[PDB]
Parts: sequence; structure tokens; C-alpha cells
Amino acid sequence: VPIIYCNRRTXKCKRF
Repeated sequence: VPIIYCNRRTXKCKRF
């Protein structure tokens, strides 16, 4: 069960 990382608080997106 993989998931996306695009947190609106951390300034890190990695998912696309």
C-alpha cells in the first residue's frame, strides 16, 4: 500500500 507525499506545511512534495 504505497502513498503520496505532498505536505501543505513542509514545503516537500515527492509523489509525482
